[PDB]
Amino acid sequence: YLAESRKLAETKLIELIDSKISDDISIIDLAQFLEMMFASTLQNLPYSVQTLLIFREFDSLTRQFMGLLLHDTPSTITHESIMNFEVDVNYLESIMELKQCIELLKTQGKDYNEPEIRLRKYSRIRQEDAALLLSKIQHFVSSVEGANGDDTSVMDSSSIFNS
Repeated sequence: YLAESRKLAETKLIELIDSKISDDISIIDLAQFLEMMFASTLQNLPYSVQTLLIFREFDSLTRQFMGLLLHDTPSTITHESIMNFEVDVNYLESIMELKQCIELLKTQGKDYNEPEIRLRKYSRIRQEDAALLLSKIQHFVSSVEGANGDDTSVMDSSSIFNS
């Protein structure tokens, strides 16, 4: 029964601290929230299963930050904003498979191969991060400072190659 409470303990703390910090430098502050919660407090005990919660929570924060960058990206992408996603997701690649969401999207993705290679060549995350790279996020990266175009090479192959 104590094992059941330990499993449910790591479970409810996993979803708790997971969705707690679920809501650049703010993700680096979330990586500093990954410092204070995981890499300082939880690192003392778990060089184990926080190593599993490097997958079960933190690559589930690359799955969760994946789908956060893959739901529908309104205006958080540009030549600086998605370059700040390199300060978020390629900074999540600072440690070994989390180079996903800043790949093939960080440079104001609004091209045919930026959308279609945001689907087929922005991998290690889910492939919903093309419509949230060049369909919402190139009418929205085109709506962002450092615009690159609301193309149908962007929006059509981003809403088509992904979906």
